[PDB]
Amino acid sequence: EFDDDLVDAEGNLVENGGTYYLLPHIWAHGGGIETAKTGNEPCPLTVVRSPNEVSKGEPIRISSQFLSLFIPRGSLVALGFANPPSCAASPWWTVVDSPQGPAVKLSQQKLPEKDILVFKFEKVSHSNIHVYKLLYCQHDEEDVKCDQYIGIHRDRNGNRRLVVTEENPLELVLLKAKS
Repeated sequence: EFDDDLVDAEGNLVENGGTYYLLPHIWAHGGGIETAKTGNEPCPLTVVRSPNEVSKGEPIRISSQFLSLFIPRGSLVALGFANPPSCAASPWWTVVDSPQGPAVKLSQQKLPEKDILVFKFEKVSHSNIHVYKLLYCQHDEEDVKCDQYIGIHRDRNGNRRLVVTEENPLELVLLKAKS
């Protein structure tokens, strides 16, 4: 096939295992990704988008299921904070079901790879800069199916929570962070 690797905001291939800021395509739609303490959580375990348009949010490690230097765009990826809240057991995002639908969270325990290698970036056509939607990939049986998008749900407190969405998937540009 043709790998068609993920490309960062500056036109360079995304490095596998590298750290990037996950910024909105549209400048006015907020900043980078952060965490917040919501519901009955004991500590910041909810993944959210910063409301500060100038904030790059946290550096996020993007890792594929492969050893490769770059990331073919049809690859499943795990996403983790380079510097997670102290209470999370690992940096990796996971998706948790809920009365309102699947939500993106951190965990207080280490999870198996099949619970964190659950994302995929999907190229957005009609764009000059490389813009991606973020898919969530649920189990199909003995495999995985990437048929749901991640979007934003603003809660009664203003947190812009990352959750599985039906409409208005979010759109990101990946900006390499200083290491």
